[PDB]
This record gives sequence, structure tokens and C-alpha cells, in this order.
Amino acid sequence: AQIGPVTDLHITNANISPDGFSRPAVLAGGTFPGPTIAGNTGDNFQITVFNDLTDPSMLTDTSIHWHGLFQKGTNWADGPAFVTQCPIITGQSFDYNFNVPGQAGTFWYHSHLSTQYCDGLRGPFVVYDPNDPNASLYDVDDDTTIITLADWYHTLAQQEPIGAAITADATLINGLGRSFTNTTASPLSVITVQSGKRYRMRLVSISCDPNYLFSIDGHDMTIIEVDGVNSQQLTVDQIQIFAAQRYSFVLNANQPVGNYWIRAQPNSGGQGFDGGINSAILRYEGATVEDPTTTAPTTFSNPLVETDLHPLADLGVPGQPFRGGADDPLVLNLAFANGRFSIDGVSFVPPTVPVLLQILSGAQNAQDLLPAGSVISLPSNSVIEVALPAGAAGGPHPFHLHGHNFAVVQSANNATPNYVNPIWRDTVSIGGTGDNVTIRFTTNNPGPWFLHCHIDWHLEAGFAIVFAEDIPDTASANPVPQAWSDLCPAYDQAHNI
Ligand SMILES: *[C@@H]1O[C@H](CO)[C@@H](O[C@@H]2O[C@H](CO)[C@@H](O)[C@H](O)[C@H]2NC(C)=O)[C@H](O)[C@H]1NC(C)=O
Ligand SMILES: *[C@@H]1O[C@H](CO)[C@@H](O[C@@H]2O[C@H](CO)[C@@H](O)[C@H](O)[C@H]2NC(C)=O)[C@H](O)[C@H]1NC(C)=O
Ligand SMILES: [Cu+2]
Ligand SMILES: [Cu+2]
Ligand SMILES: [Cu+2]
Ligand SMILES: [Cu+2]
Ligand SMILES: [F-]
Repeated sequence: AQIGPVTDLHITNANISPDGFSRPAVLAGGTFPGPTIAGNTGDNFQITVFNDLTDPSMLTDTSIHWHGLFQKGTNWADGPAFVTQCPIITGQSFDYNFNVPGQAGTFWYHSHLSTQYCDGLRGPFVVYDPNDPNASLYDVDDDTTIITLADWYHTLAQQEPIGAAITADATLINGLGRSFTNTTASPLSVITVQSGKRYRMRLVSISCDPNYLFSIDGHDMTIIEVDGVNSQQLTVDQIQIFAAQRYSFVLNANQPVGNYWIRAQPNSGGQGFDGGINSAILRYEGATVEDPTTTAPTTFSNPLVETDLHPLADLGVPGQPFRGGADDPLVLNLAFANGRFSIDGVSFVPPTVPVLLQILSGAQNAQDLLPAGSVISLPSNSVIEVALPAGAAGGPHPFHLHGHNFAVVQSANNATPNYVNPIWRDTVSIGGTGDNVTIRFTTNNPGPWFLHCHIDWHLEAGFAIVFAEDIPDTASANPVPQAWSDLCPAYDQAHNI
């Protein structure tokens, strides 16, 4: 029941009750989470998105981002509203037609208009590798081995009141889970394994906000992939996974046939597992159909620490092995005050004309691009370093860069940089007060690429900038289809802009 790489995808409103509480939602493919979109490395994806939304309480416009896919030469297909496109209006469709050269791993897709993905438009996106270097480490890798972690809210995203704290009402694992308050014994998700087999579990955070402490009672987890990047095997017994991150891990079904709790503890909302909140079930074939009776340890023996991860391939780190050892070394001032986030003193407010369209129309430096102060040019064929010092309220903030992955030269909670063999990824926690999480990449992908906190409430409140990478080559690199050119006139007509 995976779809793609060539598929329609209808976006609709419907009622759902994933924790026993009914509310309307914004859904892809009629389900929460949406169906898995899948193909093989190098494939041409043609995802024709039909906007069938009618309920304005969750916005009737939409736009979909394919998280972690580089979109080289297809910046127009990336999805962030008012960065690479105007939204698709109701009753219309749009073909996101792109290729995935050189990428294979675990990704996801989500609305990228306002806070709409929180209302339900989120699902997995898997790019398989027929020649996966990790293939011999497991036996089973299919739709039954994808594990999604989601926050779920009873209040609609657009209806979250100004000036009140936002927390979720349930953790959903594979779309099911129990509410933190007024808990009812609604069904839990079951992940089934066969004793003796090995599984590539593809763990996807589709969170709008919380990070999760993920574990499986009785089991450990051997990480083999981080945000699309193959890793050396790293065995852990708990994974702290931030919004939008992905891991693959090998699960060896090497415990007695039985039932084991799967745990996903968010950093906000309900604490613990009373009544089966924050929980799913790992069930071995042949086990009794009953809840697990296992318990977590008080202290985990081998939690994931990001500096322990290393690429499988020899990826290195571009630039020179010291702070500022890049062609374009940046340090962003990330702040929060009075309900708004800012980067270098500017709070992001989406522009009327998408940044890509401004560039195609001839705006050719970043000072000419709107929003003023929110678009930073990057030079072509250059090593970029971005330091992201933490401290802004609401952390730890998982920062994400479109169009690229990056070397994590410095991770949370550790002052020592790594210029030799750090993991590469696309979404990174910037940590806690006094940290200096730092990323590096090379600019070989012309176009405007969003950089933002992936806590969607923080993005909405301005925690973003756009990197206009290689403005001079953006138009030649990214030819646009007529349907894309038609989006802004249709949107602006519909909205009387
Ligand atoms: C994080 O690292 C960056 C460099 O990657 C530091 O930036 C330097 O900041 C000082 C002022 O604080 C400037 O004088 C330098 O020109 C900056 N660049 C360098 C040294 O390469 C930044 O201070 C660090 N931030 C924290 C909070 O540790
Ligand atoms: C803090 O981060 C540093 C840098 O990533 C880690 O240092 C590396 O540690 C490994 C394992 O002992 C060594 O092989 C490397 O040579 C170290 N690199 C550097 C640049 O020092 C360090 O382990 C991390 N600290 C903790 C507590 O995990
Ligand atoms: Cu994303
Ligand atoms: Cu993205
Ligand atoms: Cu944030
Ligand atoms: Cu984004
Ligand atoms: F991305």
C-alpha cells in the first residue's frame, strides 16, 4: 500500500479520532498519517497533488514539501509557501515533478503552509536503494517497518489562542495513541515481528513540536541511517529524536516471544505511561493478544549521543578544521521576544511574491529580495559554515535546511567541534544555553532554500531565514513549468491580492 513514484495525492478534510477524540483534519490520502510515498534512488517522482479542501478553519489552500530531498534544478517543486511557490488553491491540482539522484533513505512529506501540517497533512516518504550497503544487516524493510511519531492536538492549529501555551493532547505512534487527559482505552498501534528475523525500522518524527525519547522494552536498536545518510552501526537503547528527524535502526527480534512496550516520551505534554499514553506494542508472532507487562529501566544504558554517530561513507567535513574555516562563515543571532522569533534581528513574515519568483523576475541581490533582511545570499561553489548558538526560549530548537544536508561540526551539549568524521544530516537540535551547534555544507544547488526551526509553531512565529544560494544561476538552473507560473496569478486572484 505504498504509492508512487508517479501518483495522485488528494488533500481532503475529514473527521478522525486517533486517540478516541473526534476532530476535523487535513489529510493526504484519507488517512493520518498519510500514505507512504516511495520509489528507488534516482527515480522521477510525479506527485499530482489535488487540493480538495473546503474547511477554512484549517486553510483551504495548501503546499507540500518533500522533506530532505535536494530538489536540484527543481527548486520550484520544493513546497515552502511564499519561498518556492504560491499555495495551490482549492479545486485545483499541481504536479510536483522531480528526481531524487544520489539520495536514498528515510524522508517525509508535509504541508508547508502556515501550521497546516499540524492539522494532519504529514506522511512518510521512502527512497529505497536496490544496492543498499546496509542490505545484509536485516531481513525485512517495507511499509510494516516504518514507525511514525506524531504529536496530536485537540485544538485546531489556526485556533490555538494568542498568548496561551501550546501543548499536544496525545502522542500517536503509527497514527494511534491515547490522550493525556481524559484518557480512554482507545486502540494502540501494534508492530509485529517474527522471532529470529531482523528488521530495518524506519523511525520518522512527523512532530510539529516535541522531541521524543524513543525506546523498546527488552530490545536495543542499531542505528544505520540518520536523516537519509548511511551511518556506521551504533547500538543504543534509547533515541532522543527531534521534530523532522529520521533514523533507521536494526531491530533484532531476539527476545522471548511476547509483547513489549514501545515508548515515545515527548518533552512536553503527558509525562509517563499511565493508561497507556505515549505507547505502542511490539508483538511477536505467536504471542498472546494482550498488553505488554514489561517496564522501562530507571536509567538507560546506552542513549544516543549525536557525536557517537559517524557516516558509513568517507564524507569528511568541507573547509578547514577550525571555527570560521569556510569561504562564507556565518554566525546567526537566534532570539525570541514578545511572541516572535528573529534571526539577526528580523522576524520572518512570508512575502506576497514567492522568493523564487522574485529572483526569476530579475531581483538579483539579496538586499533587493523580500522580506527585507530575511533573505541572505550565498555564493556558488563555496564552503558555508553556519553557527547556530542556542539560548532563545522554547528550545531545544531543531533547525532544518532545505536543499541540502550538512556536516554537524558541533552538536548539542558538547563544546568540542569535529572536523574529521561527524554525522551529516538535515535537521539538528541546537541544544541549550551556551551551546554552539555548527553546520557546514558546500553550495552546489542554486535556488532559495529555507532555514528554520522545525517546531512549526516557531516557524509560524518567525524563526526562519531564506538562503538565496547562487542568485545569478537560479533561473538557468531551475526552469519552471507553466503550471508553476500559473500558481501565483490563481492564488492572488482567489485571495483578492
Ligand atoms: C560560536 O562560534 C562562532 C564561530 O563559528 C563564534 O563567532 C565568533 O564570535 C566572536 C564574538 O563572539 C567574533 O569576534 C568572531 O569574529 C566570530 N568568528 C570566529 C571566531 O570564527 C561565536 O562567538 C560562538 N558562539 C558561542 C555562543 O560560543
Ligand atoms: C564531544 O564531542 C567530541 C567531538 O565530536 C567527541 O570527541 C571525539 O571522541 C571520540 C571518541 O572517544 C574520539 O575518537 C575522537 O578523536 C574525538 N574527537 C575530537 C575532535 O575530540 C567526544 O567524545 C564528545 N564527548 C562525549 C562525552 O561524548
Ligand atoms: Cu520538514
Ligand atoms: Cu525540508
Ligand atoms: Cu524552535
Ligand atoms: Cu521548511
Ligand atoms: F528539505
